[PDB]
Parts: sequence; C-alpha cells; structure tokens
Amino acid sequence: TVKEQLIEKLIEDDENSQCKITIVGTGAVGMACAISILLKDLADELALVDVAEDKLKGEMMDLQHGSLFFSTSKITSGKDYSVSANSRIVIVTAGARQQEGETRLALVQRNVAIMKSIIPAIVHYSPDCKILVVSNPVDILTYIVWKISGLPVTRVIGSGCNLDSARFRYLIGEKLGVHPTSCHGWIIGEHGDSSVPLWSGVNVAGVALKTLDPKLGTDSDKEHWKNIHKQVIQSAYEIIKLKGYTSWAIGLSVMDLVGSILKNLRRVHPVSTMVKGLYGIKEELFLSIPCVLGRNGVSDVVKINLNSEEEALFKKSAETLWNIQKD
Amino acid sequence: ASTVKEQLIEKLIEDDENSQCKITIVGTGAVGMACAISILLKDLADELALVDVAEDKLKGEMMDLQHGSLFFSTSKITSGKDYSVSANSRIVIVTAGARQQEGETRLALVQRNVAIMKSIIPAIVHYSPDCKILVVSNPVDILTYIVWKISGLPVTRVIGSGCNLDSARFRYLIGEKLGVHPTSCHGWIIGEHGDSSVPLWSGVNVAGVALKTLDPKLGTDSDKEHWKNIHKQVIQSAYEIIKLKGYTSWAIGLSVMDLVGSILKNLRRVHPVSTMVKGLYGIKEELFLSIPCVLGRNGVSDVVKINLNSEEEALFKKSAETLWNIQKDLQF
Amino acid sequence: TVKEQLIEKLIEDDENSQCKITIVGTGAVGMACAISILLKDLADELALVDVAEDKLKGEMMDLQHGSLFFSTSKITSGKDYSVSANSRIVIVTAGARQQEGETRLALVQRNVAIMKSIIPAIVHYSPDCKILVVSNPVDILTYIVWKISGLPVTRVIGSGCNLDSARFRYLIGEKLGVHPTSCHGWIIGEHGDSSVPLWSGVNVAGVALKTLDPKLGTDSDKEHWKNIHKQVIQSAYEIIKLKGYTSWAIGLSVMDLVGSILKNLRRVHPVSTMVKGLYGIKEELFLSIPCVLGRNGVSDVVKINLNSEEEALFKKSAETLWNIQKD
Amino acid sequence: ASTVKEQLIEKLIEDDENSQCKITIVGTGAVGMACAISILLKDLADELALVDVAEDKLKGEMMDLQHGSLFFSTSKITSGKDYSVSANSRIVIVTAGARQQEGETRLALVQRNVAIMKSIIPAIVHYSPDCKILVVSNPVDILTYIVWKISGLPVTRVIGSGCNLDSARFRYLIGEKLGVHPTSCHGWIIGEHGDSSVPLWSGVNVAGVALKTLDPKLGTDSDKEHWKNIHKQVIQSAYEIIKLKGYTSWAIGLSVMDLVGSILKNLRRVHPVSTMVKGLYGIKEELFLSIPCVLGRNGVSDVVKINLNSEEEALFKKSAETLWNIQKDLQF
Repeated sequence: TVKEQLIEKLIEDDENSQCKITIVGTGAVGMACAISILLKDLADELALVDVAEDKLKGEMMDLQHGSLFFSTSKITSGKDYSVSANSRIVIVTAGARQQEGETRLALVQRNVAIMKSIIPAIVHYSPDCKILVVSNPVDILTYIVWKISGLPVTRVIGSGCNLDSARFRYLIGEKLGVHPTSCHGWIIGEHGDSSVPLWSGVNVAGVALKTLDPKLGTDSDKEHWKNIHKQVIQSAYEIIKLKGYTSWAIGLSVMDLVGSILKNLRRVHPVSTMVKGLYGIKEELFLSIPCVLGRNGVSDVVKINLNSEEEALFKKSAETLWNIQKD
Repeated sequence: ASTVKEQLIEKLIEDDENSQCKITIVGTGAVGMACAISILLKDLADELALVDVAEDKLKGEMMDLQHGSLFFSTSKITSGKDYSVSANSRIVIVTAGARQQEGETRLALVQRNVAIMKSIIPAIVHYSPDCKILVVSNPVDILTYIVWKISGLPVTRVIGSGCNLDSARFRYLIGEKLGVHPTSCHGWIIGEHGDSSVPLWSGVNVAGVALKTLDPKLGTDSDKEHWKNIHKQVIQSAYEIIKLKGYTSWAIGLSVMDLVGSILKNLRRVHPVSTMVKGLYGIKEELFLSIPCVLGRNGVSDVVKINLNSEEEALFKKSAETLWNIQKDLQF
Repeated sequence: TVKEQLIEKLIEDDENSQCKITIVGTGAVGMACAISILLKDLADELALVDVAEDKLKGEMMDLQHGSLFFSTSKITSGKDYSVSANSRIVIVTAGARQQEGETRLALVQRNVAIMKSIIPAIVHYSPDCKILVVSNPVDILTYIVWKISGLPVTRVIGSGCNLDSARFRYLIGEKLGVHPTSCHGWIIGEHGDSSVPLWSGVNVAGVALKTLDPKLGTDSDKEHWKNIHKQVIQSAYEIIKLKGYTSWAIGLSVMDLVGSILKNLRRVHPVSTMVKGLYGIKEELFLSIPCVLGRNGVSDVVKINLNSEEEALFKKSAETLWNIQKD
Repeated sequence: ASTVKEQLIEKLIEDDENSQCKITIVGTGAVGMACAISILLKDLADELALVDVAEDKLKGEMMDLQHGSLFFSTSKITSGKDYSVSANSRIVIVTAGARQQEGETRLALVQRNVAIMKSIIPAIVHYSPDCKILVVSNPVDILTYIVWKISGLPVTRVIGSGCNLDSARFRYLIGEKLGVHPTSCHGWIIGEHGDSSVPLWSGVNVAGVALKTLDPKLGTDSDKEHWKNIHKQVIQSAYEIIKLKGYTSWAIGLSVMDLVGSILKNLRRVHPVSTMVKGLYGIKEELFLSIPCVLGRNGVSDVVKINLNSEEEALFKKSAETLWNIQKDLQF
C-alpha cells in the first residue's frame, strides 16, 4: 500500500467529533444555516437529517464535493436521528408548512404532531445538546419543543427576533452613516408583525436617540413613514412574498447564534426564551427577550424597563400567544 | 432619524459612494446565489451587485441578503436588470446559461448560449473595462472561449471555473485515504471539465513524496488498490449530485469563492482553471482547457508547464480536438 | 533554469503595493504595531523606518524569517524615508523619550525638533497617506505633526483614548458578565491622567447605566474604590512602571484603528482630532473625541452632550494643553 | 456596578470559570511573549496562562495583554509563579532556558538546562496530566529529549519546535524565486535544528513538479543556479538576526502559533518538528530529531517516511550521532 509505505501510525485513530452540529430539515432554511456554519469554521462535523432521502443525500454530497473549501472535516446525513448522536447543538428547521386556508391553531397543532415525533429522539441521541428552534411560528414552536424535550429552559432556544433586531440596528447605522457596532437597539416579543421595537433604548455612539428626538418611533414622528421597525417587518414580508423564505438571512442569524454558544461569547441576543415571571408575564410561554448566550445555552437574561407603549404591545402579544397555547 | 443625524453627526468629508472591490454576479439561480453567500461570508467584496432578467427572483434574493447584512462585512448589496449596476466591478461572474432540454442537441445548447453571451458580455465589458470575467456556466470550456471571443478582452482576463472544483475534491480524497490534511497533498485534474478531464497521477505527491515512486502502477488499471477509483469517484459524484438533487450549487459556489480569493488578494496561487492553451501543452488552435494557472489581480499572469506522461498527453490532446470540433460547428 | 522550465510568463510583473503601511520608529511599540498588523491581514507591504540601522535590519529580518505565517508579502526597511513611498498609512511611534528631570514644555519642544525632521519627508513620499501618531504625549504631538504636515485635519489622527476607552468598556462588560460588544462607553479628552470617562452615556444591552445607579462613577458611588476609569488609568501606569510601555496594548489599539481606515468601516473611535469650534473649545488643539474612521481618515465626529462634571474636566484639559501649546 | 448588575442581569446559570482550550507559556522573555501575541491574535486559546520567576516582568506582561484584551478573543489572561496557574492546559509551551555565556561549554549549558527542566517539568505534568508539551528553547533537539525523559509522558506528546520555522522559510523562499504562492511549494528541512539540518532537495516540488526532474543537479555544489544557497540563506539569516538584534523572537512566535493551530484544531497537518526517531529513518537509540510529523489533538499521531538520498541519509544520520554523543555526556 502507498499508505503503509508513506505513513507510520503511532497512535490509534481518534475519530470523535468535538463540536458536532446537526441540522434537522434540509429545505432552503436548513441548507442556508448549513453553508453559513460551514463557512465560519464552527463545526468539526455537520450532520443533516430529513425525510426526503434522495434530496438529503444530494445536499450532503453537494457539500462534500466542496470539502476542501471549508474547515469542517465530516459531513454526514440520514433520515435516522442516530446520525445526530452527540451533538452540541441541534437546529430544528423542520416543521409544518401552513396550507392556505388553515387556521393558526391548526398550524400549531400539526407542529405538535411533528415535534412529538422528532424532539424525543433528538434528546435521546444528544442528551447534553442545545436545541435551536428556527421554524415558524418560532415562539410557540420553541415552547412546544421545550415541553416535549424535558430539558431545562436554558437549552431550548428559539431564533426569535435576533435577525430582525440585527436588521433594525443595521438600518439605524446605515441612515446615520455609522458602522452597526456603534448602534444598540432591540426588537423583542413575538416574532413578526407584533414585535416590539425598543425605541426608548436605541442609542448610537453612547447617545440615547430619544434625547435627540423624543418623538422617534411614534405616530408624532415627523418622518413616521420612514419608521425603521416597519421597514424591517415589511421587508421580510416582501422577501417571503417573492422567495417563500428569508432563507439566506435566517441562515446568517442562526450562524450568529451558534457562534455565541459554541465559543461561549456571552453576547446578548434577543431570542425566544421562557418569560414566565419576567416582564409582567404570568403563564408559561416563550417570547424574545435579550438573552446572554454561551456554551451552556441561556446563562442570563437582561431586564429592561419598557415604556408604557412598549409594555402594552409586549403584553398584548403574550395574551394572544397564551390563548393559542391553552388549546 | 434625519433630525437625529443632524444633532449627532458632524460631517467633515462628503460620503464617497465608490466601491474599490466590487463584484458582480450575473444569474441569480442556485449557482449564482451559492457564489454570493460564499463570497459574502469570506469578506471579499466591497459591494456585491446582482444581475438577472427575472424581477421577482432578483429583488427577492437581493433583499434576502440585505435583511441579514449585519452578519457579513460587504456593506452594499445592489441589483438590477440594467447592466449599469455592474459598472466598475473587479470581477464579473457569469452563471447565466441555457439548460439542456430533453433531446436538445449539445451543439444547439452551446448555440443558445452563444446568443445569451452576445447579449450580456458587451454590456459587462462596457461598464467594467478593467474587470476580469469568471465564467461558471456549463459547458464551461466552450463557454469561456465564447465569452472571451465576444469580450474583445485580453485572454489572461477571461477565465472559466474549469477543473478547480474537481482537482480540489481530488486532492481532498487523496488526503482522506491517507489520513492527512489536504494542504499536504498536491494533485491536478486538468483538461476538459467533467467526464474527460485528465488526472495527473504522474505528479500526485503527499508531503514531498511522489506517490508513483511508492507504487508505479498508481492510477492505472493494473493498480491493485485502484487509486484510479478516486478520479472516477470525483467525476461520478457530480453526476450523482445532479441526479439526486438537480445541480451542484454549493460546491461550485465554494470553488468560485476560492478563485475570487486568489484574484482579489493577488495570491498568485495555482488553480486548474479554463484558459486559452494555444501554443501550450502542444496545442495549435485557439481553444480553452483547464491547465494550472497562476491567478492574481490581473487574472492569469503565468501557467505551469507540467510534463505529461504519454497517457496524459493523449487524453488531454483528445479533449483539445473535441473542443476544436465543437468550435468548428460553431458560428459567429 | 528551473523557473524557465516550470513557468511560462504571460504578463509583466505587477509589483505595486495596494495597501502599504509604514511604521516609523521600531522600539517595542512600533514592533508591537508591526506584528499586530501583519497578523490581522491588513497590509500588502510593511515598511519600517528607524535611525538604529542594525536593530532595524534585525527586526525586518526577524519578521521576514517567519513570512509564511502572515499574509503580507513584502517587508522592507531602511533609515531613508524613501522606503516609505506611497503608503496608505504612516504610523509615527518615534518621538522624544522624557529624561527624568525634564519639564513638560521641554519634552514637547524636543518633539517639535524630531517631527520637523521626519514629518515633511513622510508627506513628500506619501502625499495621500494618513498619519497615525502614537508617541506620547499623543494629543499635543498630533497637533505638532498636523501643523508641520500641511495636510487636512481629516488625515492626521492621534491614537488618543482608543485603547483606554476599549479597556474601559471591556471592564464594564467583565463586571457585568457580558461580552464587550454589549457595552457602550467612552473615555475622551486628554490621554492619560486627565481623561474624561463619559459615565452619563455608558450603556449595556440598551440600558443607560445611570438610570440604574445615578451615582455611578461619582464620589457618592458606594463602590467608589472600584471606579473603572481609575482602574484603567492606574493599570496603564502600573504596566509602564513595570515594563516601560503598554506596548502590546497600544499595538493592539493601533491595529484596531488601521482596520477601520483601510477597510472603510466607519466605526467610531475616540481619537485625537482637531477640536477647535467643537465641545466648547475655541483654539486650535487636538483632543480625543468620538470620530468616524474610514478610508479617507476622519469623515465625521460625534456630538455628545456632556454633563457639567464632564464638560468641566474636558475644558480644564484643553486649557492646560493650550497653555503648553502657546510656547 | 454591583448594584447595576443586580438590576440589569438575572442569572439562570452559575458562572462556570472552566477553560476548555487553555494554553500555558513558560517564560515571558522575548520568545514567550511573541508566542503569546501570535496565539492571541489568531483566536486559538480560551485562556492564556503565563508562568515566570521574575515578579515585575511577569505582572507587567500579563497586565499589558489585559489592558488590550478587547482586541483579541481570548477572554482570560492569568499569570503566576506557582505552576498551579497552568492546571488543565491543553498545551504547555516551554520557552524557559539558560543562555550560553561567553566561554560557557555547550555541554555545561545543556546541563544547566537539565536542572531547569527538572524543576518545572514535573509541576507542569502534575497540573496538566493530559497536556501536550511544546518545547521551544535552544538547543531544541536535546532539550525536547530532556523534557520528555523528565515528563514521564508518552513520546507522542512531547514535541520540539524543531525545523518547522526553517522549513517554512525554505518553502517561502523557493516560492519567491519562482514567483508562486508558497502554498504551491512542498519542501522539507529535517534533522538537527540549525547548522546541520538536512534540506530534502530530492523531494522539493512546486505544483506537482519535482524540481529535481527539471534540474538533477539542484541543491548540489555542481548546481549552476546554486539553489543550494537557499538552505544556506535560511540558516544564515537566523545567525544574522541574532547578530543584529539579539534573538529570533517574532519568527519563533509565528512558528509556535502555526504548531498550536494544528494541535488544537486537530488539523493533521505535517510539520517537521522534533520528536523521538528511535526505530525510524534507520536510528536505533532514543533521541529527538526533526522529521515530518502529523500533528493533531493528541500530538504526533503519525510520521511520514521519506526515502532520503544517500547524501540526505548521511547528513541526517550524522546528526543522530551528534545528538547521541551529547546525550552520553549527559547524566540523570
């Protein structure tokens, strides 16, 4: 053998993965998460799970054919969740696709069925993992995943408002001519139409914007038609109209979150977490609030004093969420 | 926010909206966007401009990337049907290309591609006179020749993705079998892209050890280990991927990002890309095949002359005849 | 020749540098800037200038011997400023070393002599460069460099408070258990003992700390002995006691600034810039204020409303600076 | 700030102050700190612990790095005289070493180094039972043998920086002369570090072309081009640097960072590092020389057997005798 003539083996093969990530569901979103994670040198091994076996092998082989150009050494796939064994993080992009004419409670209840059939095996093979839930509606889905999972709140996280908060701060910095790292601003609460922009806390280069324009973000805003929160929500809705998914953007957001957990950065992300007993919520439910993400999941949450407008939107969101969740 | 900027920011210099490291991608199907996401995640471009004919798809993709722009370092994403949006690109990446229909002639497909390229390549060159053109569509070898001929650009500046992806996978699998990082492996696949590419087993070495010195039957049929399988496995995987999925989007996007790197950063790394080989490797007509090229900021600055063994020279020179026979049927 | 047999040249050698950086003065600080810049893939070519010719060649050759491990392709040096030709950025670390027993005005005036002899050649060979002044005292030295240089204010920048502001925000995030990217806070004004921490604007995860503790940073602070501004100033003074220079840290800070200019990031840094007609200053002088740094130097400055304590310290600093500068 | 944290942060999980990717550097002179700054700027370590005997220098350097910690990703910088601060390191990097005085014996210098290593290596191993030890001090080949013998650790886990830096410069200059990126060049310098290292001209190739095939007199004295100069130029530069400056700090720090990379990331890249060669390359006693090793998270997992030409086998085997003759004079 060429190998026997070229290499003298001194130690047994250590083939264990140290930073293994599994992606569940390999449509546009899961695949965007995949290429994003591969390209940012985050995993030793990427495992893909889906029911569409043919397409699944196709994606895995497409990624493998380019292996020299990313640092992950092992890509695997399969319909059987045993390939997910011993993951640090399992990203759930699978989930029901709302058929037009379907009620909201029906869409959620189909997802209970899906999650009931995938979440317990995820936990079986990967008992110390974190679960990152990315499918819509992310907040009530993360609640469903967490309930089925049996795991502490700290290790079941929904992607939530991280993407929209990022786009928000970005546009603020664009309009001001300043890099995004100079801008603080959160969108919190229920992902999507009902999300709450925290205009009271938005600040750039150490200056609370509301001291420059106390009307900023309100109906009295003299530039109200340029409202940046509305630009963020409309944009994603237009993208979904056009494409079907904000798939590149979500994959980018999920790569942001993974980097915080795997590298134990203790960066603050507005992600879906249990908010019972926080922010005036009294029942079990998941909403986005600013969380400190690190190697053990959510290690801390940030307590923010919402103005009365912000508290009102946030609590209305929780109310509608719980009225779905009760059924 | 307009009043916020006035109270917060005091200008010393007018905003220069000039991009010094612009890239345009023509075609926003699966291959184009895989190139986009790979380039963006690698901090290569000042600006990424996207061109396509379909309004929804074009706007959808541009906005999708924009919605997540906090997470990459490229700062401007632009798109348009008008090739004016591509002006002053460093590289223009052509992924536009006709798809071969059931029972469509190969010759007729290339001819449809001739018509496409006659429509876009002049505009590209008008708006970016100093760009390098990176041709990615299939069949890449003939298409890069067509793009160059239409471009009226210096030959060093029109480059096909060629065999860069297959050679990379070739080296990687050679590394896998030996249990060594692929940066320790040297190995080229050259020539025509796909089925008839030539693997240079004669020059394959790992850690400064030519593997022919350890097994002179390597890569032949009389090989007991059948290292020959590795070239076949490379060529087969690409057909398998297309059969199970539809296209090889992620891997071409990875390969294109690798090429953009060498050109923008002037790495002067060697890639087996599609360039004109007239007067090289014993060819005497204007045709494009993959040979190992030094790539930098001017495109192909140099080519590596490899002595091919007689099996390698014959496989290669046959592909040059294939390409020349296609070019003869071609018009324009 | 092996080369003639291996390579067919098709195009002439393009040997021009696109991102050339020159470092002036190759003591501990200049060399820390050098290894920091090399290691962050910022320059096509690094040029080193010093009067100690032997040590200079030694440093250049030490860097060259490791060339495979950084991305810069060309390292050059020489006592003659012609090697600095066509730099994007010239970092001046040279400058007088205060002999014990020397007055402050004497130290500054020796630097006028030094700068008079190096700055005009810098501008000769590199007419469109930016000049980053790093030697102490950085504020009045940047003023001196700017006057001699003839260049606009936008392209003569002192390193100023960037390092100390960074350490400041860092310690805030350390004490709170949160990554530094969650923390805004500036130190501005005169570098060193007299610098002004802007406690009124310090905020973490979108929360102005002064709303949680209105006494934070003052004499009434119940934890006043843990004052983080004082920790930052004392630390650098202790390091200099021990080492002679905060050389690794300044080299890190200068690499931060270079990355903003070269990559046109429009990030906000508190650097030494002309503050005549800003922040209540009436004469020509350089102090640190938050500047937007990009490829053409300082493109913008950030206007902050200082509390009366902060305005008082800042204006006292300017007063003492101008009373030196007049001589 | 204590009251600020209570109002701003709500804990869900107790702070785990455990580092999963710790590195210790022993010695905070020029070589140690150049290793520190290189590792920190490359995002390699969770924590960097520094050990030295001199209180001022140790505290000064640790605080200098800490004052600028916003600008690197390592989050904890620790230091101490007590080797307890090094506990649970992945790698311990030994730069501590005696300096040869005017008229000091080489043998007596190694013997002073024996005494130093007998003082620190047991503590290191006690506090980090699973670490890999990376020996950097000179003379590295003999010192790595001493460290290993004292360590009582598996041989695969005690590694000298060896020829990694000189081979890297060898390849780089070969790339320079040819106008090609060095990642296209393969070329090893092996054996004893410094004056008597063996360059493997027999295996030097660029882009899958063995350069002996193009000029069989390459690297010999009868070479018209005198490529032989490149090994000499490499060996000479290191003496020149020391003569003009005092030490080769930046380049060793760069080389150490390269080695740390392969080990922490389990790259399985090949480096010419100092390891034990008993029963390899025709040696029969326990000694350390540089040979091409596969480095990963367990240290040396494999070695590349290169067929050396007779000039290469003789130069190499002579160095093994030199090292063995020094070890004979050695005690303990």
